[PDB]
Amino acid sequence: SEVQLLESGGGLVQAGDSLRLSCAASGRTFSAYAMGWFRQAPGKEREFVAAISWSGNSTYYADSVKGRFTISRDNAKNTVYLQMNSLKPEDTAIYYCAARKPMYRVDISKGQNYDYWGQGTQVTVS
Amino acid sequence: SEVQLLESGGGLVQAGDSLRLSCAASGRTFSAYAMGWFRQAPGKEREFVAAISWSGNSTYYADSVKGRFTISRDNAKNTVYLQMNSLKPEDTAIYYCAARKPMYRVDISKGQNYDYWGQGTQVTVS
Repeated sequence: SEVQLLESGGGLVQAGDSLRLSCAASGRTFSAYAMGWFRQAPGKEREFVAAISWSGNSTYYADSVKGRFTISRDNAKNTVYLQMNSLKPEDTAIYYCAARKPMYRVDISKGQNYDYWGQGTQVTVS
Repeated sequence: SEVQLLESGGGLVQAGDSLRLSCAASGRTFSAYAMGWFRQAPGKEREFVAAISWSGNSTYYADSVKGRFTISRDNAKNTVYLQMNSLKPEDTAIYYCAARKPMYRVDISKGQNYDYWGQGTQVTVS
C-alpha cells in the first residue's frame, strides 16, 4: 500500500498576491510521514520548496522562498499546507507535495529521498 | 548591551482568537542573530515556544504549540514575529523574545543558550 496525495489550490494570481496550497492524504496515516513541497517551472527541472517533520515541530525552506512561504500541517485533518506570500512571476510552476518515512535522516531538500508524490497543482503568477 | 529587544502586541483575547506578537531591536540589528520565543506564567517554569535560524530557513516548535504558532523574521524591518492561532487559556503567559549569536551547534530549545532577552509582553486568553 501507498499513501495517496492530492494537491489543491492552484490557479491564476497576480504578482504580489498570496495563495494557500493544500495537500490531502488518503489511503494511509498521514502522521506517519514527513512531507515536502517541490515545484517545477516551465521548461525547468523540479526543485525543492519546503519541508516539515512528521509532527510539524521542524520546518526547512529553500532560500528562494524563505520568509515568503510557510509550510504547516494538521494531521487531524490529513492536510499539509503551503502558504505563499508576495508571489512573483518566477514562482509560476506546478507545485507537488511528497511524503517520506521519517526512519532515515536524509537531505530533505532532494526529491530522491521522498517515496510518494501527488499529481501537482498549477500556479500561474502574472 | 550589544542589542536590546522590545516586544509588543500582547493583550487580552478570547479562546480561539489569534494574535501576532512582534519584537523590535535597538543597537545591533536582528539580522546578526538567531532568535527564539519563550514564555512564562507565574508559578510555572519558563517554556520554550519557537526558534528561527540565523538565515530564516529553519524553524522549530515546542510540542505544546506546533501547528498553531508560527515564528518569522523580517530583517529589512528589523522585526521578529510570533503568530499565534487557536489560542487556549493554557497559552496565558508573558512572552519573551530572545537572541543568540549563531556560532556553534547548541540545543536551540534551551533558554540558557540565548544571549539577549526582551522585557516581555503579557498575553491573556480567557
